[PDB]
Amino acid sequence: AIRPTIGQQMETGDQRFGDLVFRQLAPNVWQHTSYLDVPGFGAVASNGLIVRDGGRVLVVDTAWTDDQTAQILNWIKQEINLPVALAVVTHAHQDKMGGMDALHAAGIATYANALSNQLAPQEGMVAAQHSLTFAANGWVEPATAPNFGPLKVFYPGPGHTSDNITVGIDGTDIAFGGCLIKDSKAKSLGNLGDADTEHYAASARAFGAAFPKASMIVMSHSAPDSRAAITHTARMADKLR
Ligand SMILES: CC1(C)S[C@H]([C@H](NC(=O)[C@H](N)c2ccccc2)C(=O)O)N[C@H]1C(=O)O
Repeated sequence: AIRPTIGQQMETGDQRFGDLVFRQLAPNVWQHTSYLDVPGFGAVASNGLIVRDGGRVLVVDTAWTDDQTAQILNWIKQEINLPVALAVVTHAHQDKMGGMDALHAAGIATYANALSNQLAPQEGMVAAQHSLTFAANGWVEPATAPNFGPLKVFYPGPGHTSDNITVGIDGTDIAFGGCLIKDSKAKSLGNLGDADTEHYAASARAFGAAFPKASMIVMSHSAPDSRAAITHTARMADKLR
């Protein structure tokens, strides 16, 4: 088993595949988990999603690296055997966009916040091939997110980064907060180096209001949690201002 220094541990319901871990969350949704080995510190887990939508699959976030992201595509090929139509990546940091080149080599259409694509070169990332844009209330402009099936993309405002986006899975009670949301038992909001400490609390709450009936909150570095992940994150963020 993989025992990361940071990130959730393995429990019943987890499938080890190569260097990665997969967990079924719903009949059509799986969480992918990949691990960055930090020398002298140990492994840091990062989570994303895989969603089946009829005869195709949709991905949220890459793994940390190209090779790990290729392993995600191999797991999808083995376990689902349907083509990946597109991937949405949730901001320009390594845990979310480190594996773009693997997606592109596979011919998968990639989407990110226009701002994430603009920041990518400055963050040592490769931009997605398509840019999402957002309304004044945070909802994605639908013309920029064609054929997204159940993925409902919401920009909650600046928080963990200025470009962080979130994704609800329509037809389920699952919503994905990425690195913006930490779990209900977290001590810290994680890396605040690129964070907006003034607006973080409002952005966390806006995510909760965007998906008000999501009962399972998925996030980058903990196991899926209740809505208390959202409220606890917001309460921690209240202390930043
Ligand atoms: C788990 C993290 C504390 S690190 C990760 C991200 N950092 C990276 O992807 C870095 N490339 C990195 C550097 C050193 C060690 C691990 C990751 C960030 O800055 O938000 N997301 C952070 C977070 O979600 O709070």
